[PDB]
Amino acid sequence: VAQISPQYPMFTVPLPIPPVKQPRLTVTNPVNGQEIWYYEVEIKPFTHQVYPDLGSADLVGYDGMSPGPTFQVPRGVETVVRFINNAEAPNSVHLHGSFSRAAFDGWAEDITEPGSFKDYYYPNRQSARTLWYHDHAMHITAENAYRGQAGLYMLTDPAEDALNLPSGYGEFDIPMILTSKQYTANGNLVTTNGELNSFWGDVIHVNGQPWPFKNVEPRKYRFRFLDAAVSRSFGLYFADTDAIDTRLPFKVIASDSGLLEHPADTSLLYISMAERYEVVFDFSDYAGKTIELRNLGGSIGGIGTDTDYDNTDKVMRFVVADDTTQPDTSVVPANLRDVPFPSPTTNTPRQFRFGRTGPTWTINGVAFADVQNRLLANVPVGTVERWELINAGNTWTHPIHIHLVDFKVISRTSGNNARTVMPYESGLKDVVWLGRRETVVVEAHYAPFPGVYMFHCHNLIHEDHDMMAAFNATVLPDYGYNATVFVDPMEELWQARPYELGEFQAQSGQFSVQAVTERIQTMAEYRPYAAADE
Ligand SMILES: *[C@@H]1O[C@H](CO)[C@@H](O[C@@H]2O[C@H](CO)[C@@H](O[C@@H]3O[C@H](CO)[C@@H](O)[C@H](O[C@H]4O[C@H](CO)[C@@H](O)[C@H](O)[C@@H]4O)[C@@H]3O)[C@H](O)[C@H]2NC(C)=O)[C@H](O)[C@H]1NC(C)=O
Ligand SMILES: *[C@@H]1O[C@H](CO)[C@@H](O[C@@H]2O[C@H](CO)[C@@H](O)[C@H](O)[C@H]2NC(C)=O)[C@H](O)[C@H]1NC(C)=O
Ligand SMILES: [Cu+2]
Ligand SMILES: [Cu+2]
Ligand SMILES: [Cu+2]
Ligand SMILES: [Cu+2]
Repeated sequence: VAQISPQYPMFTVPLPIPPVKQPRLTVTNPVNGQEIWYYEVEIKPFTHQVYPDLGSADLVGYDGMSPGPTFQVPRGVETVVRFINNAEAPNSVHLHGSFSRAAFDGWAEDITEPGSFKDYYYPNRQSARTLWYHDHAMHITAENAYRGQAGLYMLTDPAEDALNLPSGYGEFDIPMILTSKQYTANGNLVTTNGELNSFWGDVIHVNGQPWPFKNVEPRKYRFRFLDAAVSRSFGLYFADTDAIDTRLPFKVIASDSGLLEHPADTSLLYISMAERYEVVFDFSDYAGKTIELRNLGGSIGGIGTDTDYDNTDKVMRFVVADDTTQPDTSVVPANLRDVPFPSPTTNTPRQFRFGRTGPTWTINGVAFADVQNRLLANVPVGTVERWELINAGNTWTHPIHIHLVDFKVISRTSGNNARTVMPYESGLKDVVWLGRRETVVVEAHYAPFPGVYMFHCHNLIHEDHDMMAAFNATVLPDYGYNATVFVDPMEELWQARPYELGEFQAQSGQFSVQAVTERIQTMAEYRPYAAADE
């Protein structure tokens, strides 16, 4: 249907690459003698001229940019990130794809008010994967993500580096953060505030830029796709501009949780909110061509309900040179890794229905605001469970996400007989798309940390109103590991703390080297991640 946002100069601005975030300090962990990387991120308002010939857009971002800066962290290095709110609304940071302790996971009520900060302690022990960090503040997650609070966090492993996949952040390893927004006639953002169904957006962005282009060489590139949109799901394909309907083959190498067992030969990639898929595209057969990255219409080929607009079939263009300046020394091995699947279980799947209760998006008829009723599952730590995720609706779709865990997709049924499990769903994931009338069974090891964790739809409008609940990964009282201080996301020890802006700007007082060092060493003594050792 007709674009609402102003006409945009399509494919004229280069694809921006978010800069890599550098830690301020390293602190010796007195428990293990290892260095903890300490980072400071300032959440603040800024403006950005998205439309060349109109006014600016008002944004609020990590370090006053959108997307947020990219973290690049090796497995085995613990990090602490001081997320400092210097904005106008509260925040809660979640590292999506990290088995963080409950009080470092971005529990929706575990907020930082403007003029406060929270220290988040991350383990960085899981399989190499594309994580992302984004806002999770109760009721305002959609608008906080939409106005710019999302960034990438790449967990690296030299074992993955030895596969010789296309490499170098911003060279042949390219972040592809997809959003879908709407703009006013003067080039400001249309707010998601007041939307209670879905905010589709009519302007497609990659790394914060509407409809960009990139100059590429005729060789293989790693693309790290993330759907960071509020409500738009995508069916991605690549096409020569000389045959814009003919899909070109590519390989999917990784899902949310890390590498597939084998690359999946693909010409169409379904990706819904919060899904990461890493793709290798080989431009070598397309020297001197223009390859358009496009998006399936028809509400993602009858799987979704998303509105299509005039230009939401277009994502970006790749202008391919006639030859490479350096040899392509990259490869996509037929065997990528042994995926660490959980044990199969014979236990009766739990059932969760994602539907509506009057006007509210609910799980089993419950809204996250309803403290009394929102704790829908108690699961002993170390248990494997199958969850049957049911979308009985034909007029909504729900990408479902479970915190803490990686899961295997066991089965999909479609009441429209549309599809089953996709080949790129063969590995481990943490989001799965319930298309129209879809039921998906996932199987997950509820390990290794006890605590209260969220699961929800990652359509942020649904999530905000109010399609989110909690599970408690439980332990017996003789279980050690300081569990009494790490099970409760609201534990006073880990709460946000007020700061003076001068202190921050001068790196004095509680931002002195002494104060940060004492704080992180005290945190480290509690040994939050010890139960994941080996
Ligand atoms: C999510 O799961 C966690 C467990 O993984 C759970 O935390 C547990 O809460 C229980 C119950 O509150 C705690 O056990 C209590 O400990 C205190 C202090 O030592 C005791 O006073 C309590 O004794 C009561 O129960 C006794 C019966 O055995 C009675 O004799 C007595 O009258 C008391 O009423 C009780 O044992 C336990 O320490 C925690 N466990 C951990 C590891 O923190 C948490 O509550 C769950 N979250 C939610 C929201 O459900
Ligand atoms: C649980 O957390 C406590 C508190 O940080 C840890 O105890 C500290 O350990 C070091 C080394 O023995 C001492 O120097 C500190 O004084 C301790 N503080 C207190 C008051 O005990 C404890 O080691 C942690 N336990 C586990 C199992 O991780
Ligand atoms: Cu998320
Ligand atoms: Cu998450
Ligand atoms: Cu939903
Ligand atoms: Cu979440």
